[PDB]
Amino acid sequence: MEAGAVNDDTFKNVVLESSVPVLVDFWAPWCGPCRIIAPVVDEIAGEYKDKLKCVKLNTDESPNVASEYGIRSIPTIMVFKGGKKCETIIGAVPKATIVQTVEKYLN
Repeated sequence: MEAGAVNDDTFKNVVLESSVPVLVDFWAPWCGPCRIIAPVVDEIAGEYKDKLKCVKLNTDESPNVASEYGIRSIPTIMVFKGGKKCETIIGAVPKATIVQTVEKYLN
């Protein structure tokens, strides 16, 4: 469903403690590719209603988890299936590829 926003605090709830899948985009305002991909991230997440809890994590404001996971370059779109991580996409992508990539993990 539509992509939410997270930070260190909320991430715990919205991601680690999630029931349904999650798609967290580690972004930042300086991250040009992240910004132009974000609409794509959202609309795809809209298509994947109910299950795909899409979200956006500000990497500058929430470096914490980025450091824990080992992330720096962004966009870094991590996938979770139920609390725990499953996959991760890095860099800009064409929507068709994103869609397919999501589908093979979800449906």
